[PDB]
Amino acid sequence: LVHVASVEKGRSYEDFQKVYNAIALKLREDDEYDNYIGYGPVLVRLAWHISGTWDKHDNTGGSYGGTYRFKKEFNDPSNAGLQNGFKFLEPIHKEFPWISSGDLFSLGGVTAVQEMQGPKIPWRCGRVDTPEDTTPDNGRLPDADKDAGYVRTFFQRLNMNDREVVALMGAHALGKTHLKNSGYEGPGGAANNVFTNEFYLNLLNEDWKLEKNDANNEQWDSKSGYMMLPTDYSLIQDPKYLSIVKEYANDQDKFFKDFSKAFEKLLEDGITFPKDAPSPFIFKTLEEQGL
Ligand code: HEM
Ligand SMILES: Cc1csc(C)[n+]1C
Repeated sequence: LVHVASVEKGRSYEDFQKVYNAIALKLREDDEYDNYIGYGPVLVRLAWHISGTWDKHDNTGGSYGGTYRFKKEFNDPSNAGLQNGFKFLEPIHKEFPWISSGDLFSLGGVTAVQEMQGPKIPWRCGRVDTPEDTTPDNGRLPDADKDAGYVRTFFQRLNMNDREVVALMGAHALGKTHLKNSGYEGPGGAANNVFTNEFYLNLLNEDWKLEKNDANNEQWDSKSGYMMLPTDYSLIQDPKYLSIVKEYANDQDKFFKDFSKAFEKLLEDGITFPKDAPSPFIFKTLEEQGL
């Protein structure tokens, strides 16, 4: 496969900035979801799960085809709970029927991070919806019950190296795990709907205790009321990953700069951009626009 980026016919920066402004205004408004966490966390988890099916060996999966819209990917056990992020974005797709599904699912993630006080993420338009038979089979998304060796081997299929993997995993400060979705339960820190380096600081400063939860799965619990997954806890058990965790814990700006670069790379894997294509757009936040 080659997947060439094609701009939605006739659309420019200001059209996309209107879809972003509409996702951000609805984030402001539906602030009660999941005990007042808001939809920001499930929207960046939707943007990474539609991108994480990519396989570098044959160019299949990835964000291009917007295939989550199909039953097979939608009903994938690893995608339980993302139906909430889909339902949120659906009125917005009726308001802007011209934007592709992959472009909308991925911009939902960019909007959520920037509106949660994260770094600016450059975003590129051009994904094209593809047929139901291009939909990737289930089982390409990662297990939580595993170690640092599995994590490194997994992220190599998306050719993400160590620093990219540690920066990307910093998004687990956001939101929480839910027992009925994944068999895990609990938050990862205090500020779980503001984007900060808190995941790293909690992983270095809490007194973590291994326990089984109500689903019979193990997780790392702390006195404070926080939890970490086995794969999260892996980042301080591996010596290469641990020097990077310490770097981000001492420097949130370096974390922002590296998360920005890696999240964009994750959203654009498997897509060729012609050089006639527009440069990546930097969207303004509501606040920047006075809205
Ligand atoms: C080895 C990698 C990863 C594994 C095994 C993993 C696993 C999980 C699991 C089990 C949950 C809880 C789901 C639930 O019960 O609702 C979760 C939540 C979440 N994940 Fe990951 N994750 C990984 C990588 C990432 C990456 C790379 C991102 C983002 C760049 C990400 C973002 C999120 C977000 C934001 C949540 C919170 C969702 C919410 O509050 O509803 N994860 N993850
Ligand atoms: C720590 C962690 C891993 S997945 C998730 C949601 N949290 C809060």
